[PDB]
Amino acid sequence: KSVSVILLAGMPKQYIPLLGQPIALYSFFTFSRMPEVKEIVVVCDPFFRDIFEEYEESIDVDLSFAIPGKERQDSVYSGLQEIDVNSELVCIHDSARPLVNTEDVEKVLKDGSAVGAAVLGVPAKATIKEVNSDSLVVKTLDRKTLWEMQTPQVIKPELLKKGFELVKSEGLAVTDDVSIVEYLKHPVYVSQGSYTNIKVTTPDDLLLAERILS
Amino acid sequence: KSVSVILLAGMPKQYIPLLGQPIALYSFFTFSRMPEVKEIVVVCDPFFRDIFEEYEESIDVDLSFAIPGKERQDSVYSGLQEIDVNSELVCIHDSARPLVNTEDVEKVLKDGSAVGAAVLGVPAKATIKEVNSDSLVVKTLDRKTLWEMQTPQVIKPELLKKGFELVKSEGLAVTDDVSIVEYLKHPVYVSQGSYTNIKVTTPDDLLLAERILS
Ligand SMILES: [K+]
Ligand SMILES: [K+]
Ligand SMILES: [K+]
Ligand SMILES: [K+]
Repeated sequence: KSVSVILLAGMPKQYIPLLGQPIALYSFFTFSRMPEVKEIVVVCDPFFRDIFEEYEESIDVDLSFAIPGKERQDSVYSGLQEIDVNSELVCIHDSARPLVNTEDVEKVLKDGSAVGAAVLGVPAKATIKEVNSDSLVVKTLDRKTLWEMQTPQVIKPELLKKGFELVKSEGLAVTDDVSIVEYLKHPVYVSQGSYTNIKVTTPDDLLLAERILS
Repeated sequence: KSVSVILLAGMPKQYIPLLGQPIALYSFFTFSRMPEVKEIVVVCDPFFRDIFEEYEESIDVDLSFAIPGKERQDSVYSGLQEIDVNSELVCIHDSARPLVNTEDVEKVLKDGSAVGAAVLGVPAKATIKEVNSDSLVVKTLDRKTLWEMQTPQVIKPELLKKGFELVKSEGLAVTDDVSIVEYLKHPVYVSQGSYTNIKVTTPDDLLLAERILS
């Protein structure tokens, strides 16, 4: 249908098995089962293409591949160059987050469609404080006001392309995909997600993934 | 010598054994071994007093007890009423953080002594963003600028007492001990600590504690 997924996956921690399946395939299959998703552009080294290639005939999406870049936004840009010319949303996901819920992907897809840009997030749990160059607390930031960003980050393609034109033209710096949209003064909605949508990096995260998958 | 510790410890997660020792005793012993610490005022239900009471003769501090309160700042206030009348610093610690390093306690003690108030913190790892009442990103907060707060929080007693007088007189709200000091417009130094100084709440944290203790 209308959404193009850019799956970022470029032994690497995202191919470490979780219940004997590479971590990257969990989110991959989650997107493939959703009626809204037309295609998945996978961003990975050609070494690991086989891992996704095996299931092309089963899954109900058109599959594509793109070459990774030196940095995270370079990979997204490479991914972006492959999508259907009529895709209505780009859904950018980090494969190191295997536990993303179908329900939460649906939510951020809807919010992305309504607002133009949206990202899954959860309230920042820890007491965070603003600190200046002299290591002094500037103020305690309001606890309602702070949110941890996860993925997917969902952005209209025209918006993302226009955003990439600005970044390149003025050598601008980027954290995440929605930071690109922030430069445009176009709104970014934070869709409330789940604390379970963790990023798996350490062995303690890997064990955590299993305990949630139970 | 000059520091009074207020240990907050009021089956509760802080008495769950870590390598067969209740989590609360780890930090307790760490403070007891430091020449700067004169006394430890433990804040716990009288049920659990025995857990600390057993080691009174071994440890080189004067031990004290205080009754917990309905909220976290009520317990700190109860703890505060017991300290030596000549203590130069109050070192407030959450017993659910057993892995605090001697070296990091030394650092925050020094910074507390120099500034009047100090707290151990580490750079906030996740991409945090400011979000308004309409769930829209206000701005992406600078990555140098955000820090997670741990404990100890170290405060001069006169400062803390004066801070408690303000909070009570104007029914003011509090997150942490240093937020009390922030109301006073007195500076709070953030002493750079260690990511290992985690708070143990879940079984995955408990497993994490063990893996660091190795
Ligand atoms: K589909
Ligand atoms: K992590
Ligand atoms: K001592
Ligand atoms: K936790």
